[PDB]
Amino acid sequence: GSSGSSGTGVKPYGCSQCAKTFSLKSQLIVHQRSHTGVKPSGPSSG
Ligand SMILES: [Zn+2]
Repeated sequence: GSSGSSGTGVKPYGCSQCAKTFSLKSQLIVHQRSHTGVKPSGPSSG
């Protein structure tokens, strides 16, 4: 089996793009700078 839904608790600093949260703002402020910029392979003649 797998444990879960055991007691509520939602950190104040959480990311929307993903389901990853953090306790320290510094961690988020920096993390947020991950869902932007570098893009995955796309155009061949680009
Ligand atoms: Zn994120």
